[PDB]
Amino acid sequence: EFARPCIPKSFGYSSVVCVCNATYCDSFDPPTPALGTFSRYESTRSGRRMELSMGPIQANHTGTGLLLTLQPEQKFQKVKGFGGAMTDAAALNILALSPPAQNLLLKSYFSEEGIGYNIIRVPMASCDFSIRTYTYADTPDDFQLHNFSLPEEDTKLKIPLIHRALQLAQRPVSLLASPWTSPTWLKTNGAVNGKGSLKGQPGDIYHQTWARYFVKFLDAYAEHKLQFWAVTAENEPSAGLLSGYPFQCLGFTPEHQRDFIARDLGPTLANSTHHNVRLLMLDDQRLLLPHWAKVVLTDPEAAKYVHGIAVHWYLDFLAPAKATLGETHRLFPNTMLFASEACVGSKFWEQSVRLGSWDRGMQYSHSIITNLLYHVVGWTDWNLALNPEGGPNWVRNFVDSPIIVDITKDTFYKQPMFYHLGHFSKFIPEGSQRVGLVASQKNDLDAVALMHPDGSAVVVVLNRSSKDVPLTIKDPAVGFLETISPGYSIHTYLWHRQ
Ligand SMILES: *[C@@H]1O[C@H](CO)[C@@H](O[C@@H]2O[C@H](CO)[C@@H](O[C@@H]3O[C@H](CO)[C@@H](O)[C@H](O)[C@@H]3O)[C@H](O)[C@H]2NC(C)=O)[C@H](O[C@@H]2O[C@@H](C)[C@@H](O)[C@@H](O)[C@@H]2O)[C@H]1NC(C)=O
Ligand SMILES: CCCCCCCCCN1C[C@H](O)[C@@H](O)[C@H](O)[C@H]1CO
Repeated sequence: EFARPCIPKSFGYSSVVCVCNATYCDSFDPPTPALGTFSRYESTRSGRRMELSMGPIQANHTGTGLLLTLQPEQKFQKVKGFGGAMTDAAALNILALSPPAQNLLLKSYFSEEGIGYNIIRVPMASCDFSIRTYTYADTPDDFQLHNFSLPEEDTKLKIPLIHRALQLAQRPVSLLASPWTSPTWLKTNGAVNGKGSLKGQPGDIYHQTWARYFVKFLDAYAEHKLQFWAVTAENEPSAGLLSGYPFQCLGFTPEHQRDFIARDLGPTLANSTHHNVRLLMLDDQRLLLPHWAKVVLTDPEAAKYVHGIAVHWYLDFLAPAKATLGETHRLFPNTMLFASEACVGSKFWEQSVRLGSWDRGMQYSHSIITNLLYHVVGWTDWNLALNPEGGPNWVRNFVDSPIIVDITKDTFYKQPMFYHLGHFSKFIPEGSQRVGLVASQKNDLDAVALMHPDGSAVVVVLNRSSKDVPLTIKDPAVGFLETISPGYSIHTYLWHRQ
């Protein structure tokens, strides 16, 4: 409960990382405020890291500058929350630190003294961010799944770390499970990767067996006293449609997904002790919307089992939000939209890890604001931690992560992505509702307004431009916040409307 500042370090990129070790990590002062004043948290490319300041709320405003007006009566989605993924690679990196440094990393993410993550994505067995290739049922032709078992990657690594995150967290934490591959003996191609789907057709022994695997997985985590909020129907089902797909995948067309959900996965979950665990469909690029939503959700047998739609961010440049997220929401407003995976550095021409990249931070916060403005209820980072190479990864498919672990130094680095994510996760608890926010003029800022469950306000303002922008936020209940959005900054504004 002590403020400790960022120990900045440059690696020659646009901004700094914050250096943490066994005895030091940047942290916040204890809560907290007074009515008629606002709190501002600010992070800048120049090096400010979620720094707290306060200001007055005035009764009047005059000027022709930018005005952002809250519309608290204009109510949209409730927020599920924010988090990242406990992959094999993340677990290995976290556990490579000395235990005191491990605790500071886990606190950064999961503690109220950090950034208040309340979501953890858990791969069901191996993915690219694994050093070995395994499923939970590798013994061939085990249709009864008698040899389904959790290996050490779960029992020694992932599960104990998840328990530690839960113990650190004040907020209830939600777990999300997603599979990459089924056992190879359930697959047309008999391999964890490449083009291939489940054998046969939905409703059959292979599909009933795969659905039961999900139940066995939830059974096995429940033995270790962990319960899931949600599962996805498959990670990136389109990937297994692609010739030579280089790592674990399982192909589904949207019709295949529809019918597997309707016949096997939905009923098998609903008839299990795990009937309250929610099912998210898609878990793939938003350009697949609204088409995938139409195929799955217009079939009433599938629709009755689908709680929400999971999206990944990787091809967002191909997929304007209004045409995809917006249209899906219009058509299916009762089916929540959830961002389930994102990372920078995964394009083949990109440097995997750019320590201290401001651009990569702005990419996260711009995606988050844009998602929230188009009805999305949560946003989930990929690997919680990686090494300086962006690994480990058995196919060398290295990417970036908000926290980079340097084993030889018993050190970890919090990147601008961490702080950009924290501008949301720390200040937007589960149950917050996105409300209206209108601009008086054309502007280059990204901004979103939400209402906390206690009625207080939160506004995030991202300035991706080089230019300082003075501005005023109007709340009809309280008054005006006179402020400024510096070039290359992100601010979170908090105030009580009491
Ligand atoms: C873990 O990370 C912390 C924070 O960076 C390290 O503590 C810091 O160590 C610095 C020295 O490396 C201290 O800096 C300086 O102060 C002196 C005299 O006042 C100046 O002349 C000098 O040029 C530096 O600016 C800094 O005060 C200290 N910060 C805190 C809050 O403790 C820590 O280093 C380890 O502990 C410190 C107290 C020293 O004993 C270090 O020699 C020692 O390495 C980091 N841990 C490790 C293992 O690197
Ligand atoms: C073939 C066309 C390329 C389209 C881009 C799709 C990129 C997906 C990125 N990918 C998602 C998977 O869920 C993770 O397992 C993987 O680590 C991550 C980054 O490669």
